[PDB]
Amino acid sequence: METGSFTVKTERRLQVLDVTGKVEEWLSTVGGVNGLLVVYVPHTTAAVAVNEAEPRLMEDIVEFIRELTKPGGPWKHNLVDVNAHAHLGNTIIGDSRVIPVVGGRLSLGTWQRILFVEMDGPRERTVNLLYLGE
Amino acid sequence: METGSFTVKTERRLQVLDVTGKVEEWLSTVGGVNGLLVVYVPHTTAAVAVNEAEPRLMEDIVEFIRELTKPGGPWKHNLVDVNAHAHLGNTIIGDSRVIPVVGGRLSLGTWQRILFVEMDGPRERTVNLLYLGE
Amino acid sequence: METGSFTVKTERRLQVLDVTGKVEEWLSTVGGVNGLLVVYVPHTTAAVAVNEAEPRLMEDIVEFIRELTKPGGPWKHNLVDVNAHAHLGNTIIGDSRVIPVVGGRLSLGTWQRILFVEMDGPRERTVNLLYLGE
Repeated sequence: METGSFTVKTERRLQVLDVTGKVEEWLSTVGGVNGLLVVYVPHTTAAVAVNEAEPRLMEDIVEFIRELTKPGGPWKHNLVDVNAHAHLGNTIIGDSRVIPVVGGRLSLGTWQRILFVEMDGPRERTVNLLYLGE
Repeated sequence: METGSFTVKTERRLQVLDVTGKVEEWLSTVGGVNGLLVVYVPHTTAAVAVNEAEPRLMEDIVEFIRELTKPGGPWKHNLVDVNAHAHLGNTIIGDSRVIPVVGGRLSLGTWQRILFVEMDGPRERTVNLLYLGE
Repeated sequence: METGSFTVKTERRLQVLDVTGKVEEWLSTVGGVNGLLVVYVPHTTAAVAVNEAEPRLMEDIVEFIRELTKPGGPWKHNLVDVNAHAHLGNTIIGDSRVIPVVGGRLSLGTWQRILFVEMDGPRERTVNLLYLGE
């Protein structure tokens, strides 16, 4: 298997970023033909999702997250830190995605993209990558 | 590895369908004994989950989704299209699931089933399948 | 591949438990160096997530879940059983996680931990484990 990573500099507290490009980069630096790619982040207050990188939708995702997780809301973790909402967002969005690579083609749908979801920015974040296959 | 897919015709805007049968089908057409199966959909407005295929629960799942994602709600993606809620549902449900295959047995729990979650139907949808192992 | 499991005795209806220790245990009983570990639960009313095992945060996670899934709320599954909320929580948290093992190191972030999320306790639950690699 092959293994790699790249950084993602986020600019806002909540922000969705399309990192598909960097993933494919690494992936071609590996030249995998048939196998699985695992995209994952080692952060508990950031997540990764797969969906459409349409600007307005990306705004909606942040607002959707803000609504459900309540940044600054009545969370007991507030006694300890101020990012409770980010941890909560991470738990129902997820921190890793498995993506098949078939015949050299990263198996994403026509409108699917790899989105880094920052919930405690601005920070210099990391995305780790693992390729398992031929 | 082996690779396959099947279509799923959805009938309603929001609908949960049990597609366990078709997955096992393909899986036996492959005869995998020990390995991993990846069930994933290339759609950004549909998802896949694993849970109980009880009729009333399946209704509840749609209502749960409707409540959190607000179809037709105040989403900026509305300027572009009318399925913002579906994209949102997809992000916290997920578009792929990894399921171990051990000793020829698809490793699902007694009450676990593979559910296709349509949020922008009626459409002719696709489920892709990947088997990696011996 | 290697395969294993361990039980998790939950004490409350909703409860988050850090089971990282037991996973690493098994993992060393296997001595994997490079590969993937799949942590998954065969339950439809329990889930697994990866995040920080801070006590107050863990309380917040349960309250967050309680808020979104409404235990005892107006769910049609209520005609059949009383755990509708748990099924709902399971669908947007997930029942399996893939974790890379690189150079003998379980690839979790500094503050990431494997959390069992019980939503229909108290019960004697199971976590299944699969290691695929060298």
